[PDB]
Amino acid sequence: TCPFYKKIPGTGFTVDAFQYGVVEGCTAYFLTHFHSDHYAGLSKHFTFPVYCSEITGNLLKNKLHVQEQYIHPLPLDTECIVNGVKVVLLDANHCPGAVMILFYLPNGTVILHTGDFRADPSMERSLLADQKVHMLYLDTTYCSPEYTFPSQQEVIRFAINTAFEAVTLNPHALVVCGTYSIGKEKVFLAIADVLGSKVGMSQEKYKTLQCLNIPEINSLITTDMCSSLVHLLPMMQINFKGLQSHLKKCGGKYNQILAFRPTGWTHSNKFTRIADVIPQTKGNISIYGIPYSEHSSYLEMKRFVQWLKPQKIIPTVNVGTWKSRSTMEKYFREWKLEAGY
Ligand code: NI
Repeated sequence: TCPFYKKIPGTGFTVDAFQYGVVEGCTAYFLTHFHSDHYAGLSKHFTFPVYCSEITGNLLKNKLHVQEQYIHPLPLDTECIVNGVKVVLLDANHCPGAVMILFYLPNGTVILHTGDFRADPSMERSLLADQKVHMLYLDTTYCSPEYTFPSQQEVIRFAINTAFEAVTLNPHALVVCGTYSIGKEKVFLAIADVLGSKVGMSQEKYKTLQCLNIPEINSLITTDMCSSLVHLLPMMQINFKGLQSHLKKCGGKYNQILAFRPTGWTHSNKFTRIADVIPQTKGNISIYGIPYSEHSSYLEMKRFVQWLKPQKIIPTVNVGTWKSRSTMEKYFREWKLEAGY
């Protein structure tokens, strides 16, 4: 059964609610982004209207085979009427195709559902500037002050400089980047650009990237692993055994691997600056964990909420324990007392 924080009151709508069967009263199912915890339950046998971005709809059609007649793509930054209710989709600064949804309820209430997002000051000049929001359904993944990490631009600067140094010292080094979902594509694309290479990958991952509307993608990626010196592998293979095994397959073209594991936050963030990050090394294999986040830090979340000044907040992440829920409620009240709303 569908939980309350996935339902939009006063409408026939749900958000990210495909794992509960037929939801009673639902006339339109919104999907914020193509991550498995959110799309859980969708397939070629789904027969209700799905509303989403163009990129999410390309993924639904090619990867899950949902039939075309049930996919309803909406442009971003554009007022649209769905089943008699005005909605807007906004860029969530998460993975490709990810959106926030503004719902203008028939009674005058305005609701923002962030989906998954990485808050940014540029959102203060979107269509959000123009009116009040009564209720905020918020991605609270990192809602605690210990969750610190650098900007995505600092993280990519570190990765590019690390890779370029290593391969210039040793032209026979291979670079490998882990992946298990869409998102974080700048990590492997930036590294391949500095090295003058295409990115090599499986047919399955090439297919997924071809759905993303990235400019000039045919110039950037390939399934011909032999022509490429940046390879993508599943995240599970990014360890000493998996990387050893991969280097065997390359026919003595290479004699060293440098590998990246983009994670979210890890508690090595509570001590170390990005500049000071070191790898784990065994023999001719070195593995860097790099804190590339597609979710808000605590400080970015707090800035966004204090600017928006919602009347009520409904968390959408960390909702399963009493301790988590209590901690998040404390911070929401601090923020409100500090800013005066
Ligand atoms: Ni996500």
